[PDB]
Amino acid sequence: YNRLCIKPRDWIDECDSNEGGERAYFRNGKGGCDSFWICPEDHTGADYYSSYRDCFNACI
Repeated sequence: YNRLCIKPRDWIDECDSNEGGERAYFRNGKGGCDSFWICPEDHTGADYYSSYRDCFNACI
């Protein structure tokens, strides 16, 4: 399940701006992209969408 575009893991989506890592952009089967913050914690490489518009155009 779940393409790169879709993160299976709520991964502490609360390390907010400055309180956290980069913003990263994903897209669940609701009807929009959802950006989260990575935190320094899940330094998973994060080969993810950087630009909002990429997540949006790629997956919407």
